[PDB]
Amino acid sequence: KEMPQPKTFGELKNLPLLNTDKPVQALMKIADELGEIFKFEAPGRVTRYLSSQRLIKEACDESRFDKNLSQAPKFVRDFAGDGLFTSWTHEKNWKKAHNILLPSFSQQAMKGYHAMMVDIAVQLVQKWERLNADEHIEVPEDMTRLTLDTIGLCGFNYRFNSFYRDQPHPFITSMVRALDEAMNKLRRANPDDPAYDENKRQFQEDIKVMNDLVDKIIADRKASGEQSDDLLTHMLNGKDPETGEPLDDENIRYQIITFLAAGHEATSGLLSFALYFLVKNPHELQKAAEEAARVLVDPVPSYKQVKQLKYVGMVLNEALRLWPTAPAFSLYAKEDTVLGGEYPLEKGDELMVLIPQLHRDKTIWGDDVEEFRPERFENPSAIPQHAFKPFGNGQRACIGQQFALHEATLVLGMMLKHFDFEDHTNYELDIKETLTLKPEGFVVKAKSKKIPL
Ligand code: HEM
Ligand SMILES: NCCc1c[nH]c2ccc(O)cc12
Ligand SMILES: [Mg+2]
Repeated sequence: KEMPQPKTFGELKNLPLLNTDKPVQALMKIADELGEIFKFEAPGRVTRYLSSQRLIKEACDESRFDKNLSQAPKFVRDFAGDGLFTSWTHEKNWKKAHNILLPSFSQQAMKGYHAMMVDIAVQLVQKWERLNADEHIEVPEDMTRLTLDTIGLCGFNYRFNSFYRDQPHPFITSMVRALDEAMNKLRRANPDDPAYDENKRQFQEDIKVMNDLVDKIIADRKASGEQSDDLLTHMLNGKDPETGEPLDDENIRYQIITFLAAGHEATSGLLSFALYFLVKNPHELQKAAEEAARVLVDPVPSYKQVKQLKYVGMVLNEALRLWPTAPAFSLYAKEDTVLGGEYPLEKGDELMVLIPQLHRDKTIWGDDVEEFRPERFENPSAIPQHAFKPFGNGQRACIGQQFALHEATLVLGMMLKHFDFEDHTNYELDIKETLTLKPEGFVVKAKSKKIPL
């Protein structure tokens, strides 16, 4: 076919379509209107947005397509360097670091991070137990406090002490502002305007704040010789089985900045959406709370108890199906190739997988795609290959997936064990877009079940 394309803006082509606070949500509406594929042009560039399982299962063939770094990740590369997320597959440091790090991210490795994840989860539950009668919880704010502190603790045994603050640790402040600079740089008139030189000055300082802290922690760890249960230990001790080389100190720094920058926000938004869906769906909240109570029988949850929260696991997947918090990923064609038997591609052509649309493909999931039904995930095996990709694809898939889901299942499990929730404001979903998705303004009241930690 000749591909559908959304409205244009003279020489700017489709570009001003992404000049909005909600670009992915804009793209979903365009996908609904145009179908499983549309072209998108900007000055100097072109990509094609894929929304069907039919086409995306082809895009996910690693023999034909590789990971593309799109403009946002290209700018995040300014501070995360050749860390795993912002490396190209063909860069030596990508495969090196992937080989070294994969065993530290396995489901088995979650046993060793568990105690540290509990440490922060306990701080979350204690915070809520200590709220007064007419106070409420700011959900994405508390989730992001928890996930930042959890990754800091497991990543490099550093305590950001986010539950002790209204203004985050200076590293967090600089990171979130660096992520913001990378995102705002996408929408800029003439990016070289002298009104942005402050933004530039600020970005360079934020990079410095981040490298100085992480470089110093690596330095102190090497000097102390201490062996902890964190990823920094694993990285200073590890050797690539392939090259036989260890990561160098710079690369280790970039990995740590990556884990923090890439991991915190999608995990925090997953938890937020999942609590949003349960408060809007009381029969499913009861099924999840009933499991938490039947399963988490000890003052603090064990790793094996977390693995047993099946229904919580299914809630988390259904939240990821509706609102995958890292909503898109980009590929390039390794060679000329014909997509779907219909769309000829040239070597280097880019594709964008629009994950929220994939997950609403009625031919896969049925007609009820907007409904929240954890039971869709009751059996792992019934879901067709490439139909559910909130963690992307293949060897460039999320190395943090077992970590995110262990973290999310543990904390959602404890939250449902410890409190009844009330959607006291009848909150209207408002999805804010940064690098990730979250429900902005989502607030609840919790009433303690008065169960000891
Ligand atoms: C629910 C939470 C998460 C979601 C939805 C998510 C999603 C994703 C997706 C879609 C990608 C592929 C990006 C691409 O193709 O360009 C990815 C890659 C990656 N993720 Fe996650 N992620 C999450 C949590 C985490 C956490 C907790 C960590 C680390 C602690 C993490 C670390 C990374 C890294 C390093 C990569 C790059 C992997 C590579 O290419 O070798 N993520 N993630
Ligand atoms: N681990 C995921 C880092 C991340 C944050 N936001 C995202 C948006 C798209 C994507 O492919 C990836 C991301
Ligand atoms: Mg229902």
